[PDB]
Amino acid sequence: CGEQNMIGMTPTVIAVHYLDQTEQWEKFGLEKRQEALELIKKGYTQQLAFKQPISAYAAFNNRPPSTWLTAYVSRVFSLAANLIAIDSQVLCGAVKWLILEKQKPDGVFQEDGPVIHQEMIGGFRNTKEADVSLTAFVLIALQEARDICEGQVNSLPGSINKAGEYLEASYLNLQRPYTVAIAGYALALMNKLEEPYLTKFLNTAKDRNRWEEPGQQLYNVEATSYALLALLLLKDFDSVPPVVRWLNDERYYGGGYGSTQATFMVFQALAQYRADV
Amino acid sequence: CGEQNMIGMTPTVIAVHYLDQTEQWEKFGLEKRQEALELIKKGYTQQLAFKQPISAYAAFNNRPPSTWLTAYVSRVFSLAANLIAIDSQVLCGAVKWLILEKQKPDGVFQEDGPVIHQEMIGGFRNTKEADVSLTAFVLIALQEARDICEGQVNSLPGSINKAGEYLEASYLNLQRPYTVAIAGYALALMNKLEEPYLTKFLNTAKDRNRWEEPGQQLYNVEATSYALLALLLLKDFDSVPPVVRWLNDERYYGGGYGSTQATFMVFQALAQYRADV
Repeated sequence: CGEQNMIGMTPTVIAVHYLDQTEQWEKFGLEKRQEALELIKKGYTQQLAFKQPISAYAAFNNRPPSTWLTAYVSRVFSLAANLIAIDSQVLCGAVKWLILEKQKPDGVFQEDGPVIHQEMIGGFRNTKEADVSLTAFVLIALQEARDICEGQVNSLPGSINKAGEYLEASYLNLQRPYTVAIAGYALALMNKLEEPYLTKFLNTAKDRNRWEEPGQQLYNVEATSYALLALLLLKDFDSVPPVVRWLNDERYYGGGYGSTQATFMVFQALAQYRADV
Repeated sequence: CGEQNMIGMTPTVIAVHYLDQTEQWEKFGLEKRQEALELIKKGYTQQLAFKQPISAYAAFNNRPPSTWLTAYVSRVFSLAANLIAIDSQVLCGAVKWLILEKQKPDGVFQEDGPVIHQEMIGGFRNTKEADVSLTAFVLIALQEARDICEGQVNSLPGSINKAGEYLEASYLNLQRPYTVAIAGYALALMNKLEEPYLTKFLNTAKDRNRWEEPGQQLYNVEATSYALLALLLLKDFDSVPPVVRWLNDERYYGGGYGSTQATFMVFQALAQYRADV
């Protein structure tokens, strides 16, 4: 089904990205990379079977589309476009649908068809501050789709800016570390993570190494990974080592029930850290 | 298919085991355990669809059975029998088939139907010393099946001892750290890891923290995890901390292409370490 395929695909996509960006295939085995790529190609192809005529996705072709899932497909495909051949008409069709059907005038993205596999959406599963969680998530996916799709979808910069302005308007009153972290990264992507929003972002971390909610280990890995990406964009390299250390000590249970966002984000964030430093 | 289902199942089975044995659900979220169990039940049920009338397994019901895969199903089901209800007639039927069809008079187990997914078998994929790799692997699976199956299959102790005597006969001449590690654990399970075999086992490790082959990160996590289980059986607690530290620093890429044995074994070994110490 169209959700599980993305669950299945995620760890290998982001493992190949990480090994590539950190240049760590000698220890891993460079002869292993091509078989990993073949698995990513199979995942891509299988996912196309769940693309609806609208270019959006759901678990089944008969199920009404998920905003979240469509944006996750955009997130994964955008990154995977550097590993395997991906049809921009498929990727950018999903982008177009997100903006033209699911974004409200205030910039918020709405989910009309929640995913079945609620464990694959990370901290968004806690519905507190959900309009921020989802709008930040979709904004980041759209930002990641810009390289390929900004030319094909000229509604894309305006949609990003509107989502970003919503997040700015919402940021100082957020109570969740998860939301301060993911929206923090969304704001940093548009160079809006400045005072007074920056104090809010930094003050929310504990022991200057994590953005933590109680009893939510995998949400916290995911949140802290978004925070790390923001600190890197800020070029705040003084603040990075404790965050990297904490992340490397965490169990994230890749391939395990509920680990999809934690897996994607920890490896994305740790790869960027080596790239940058 | 019957291989991929086991690939899919593995991380959650061993995550639940690990969280249980180390009593770490408060930080993880105890409300998450029942949904994980439902996924394990679905994996079990789906695997039964690939049980052939012989009680052995292959990727497809039309494919001749794999010795390796059947033994892996025995390994996973034996451990999972403590988490979900498993039909002993299914588990012990597989045990019986392994012993009555695939074990030679010298104690070695033979693979007549290699798995398609060669990435899921860990260091056995390197075919050097393969009769030891496979015989140790199957011996360990059979040992793990004893709680449930020794009463149902009274050929089981003799089969274990014969495999163990083969490993003893083969041990001092092994050249691979992988094989010294997995066969080391097999020998320790039968209290045969004594001199001169013990010197061989210990001398093969590097920096008293790992059993390493070049360019094979995931084989090395798997091997070192088997080594850790052996050191624990030896009650050699002086030798354990460096091995635990090294394992906790490794990337094992759970859910990623080629990670199945590394995922099962690292969490099995780290759970036993907390149990024991």
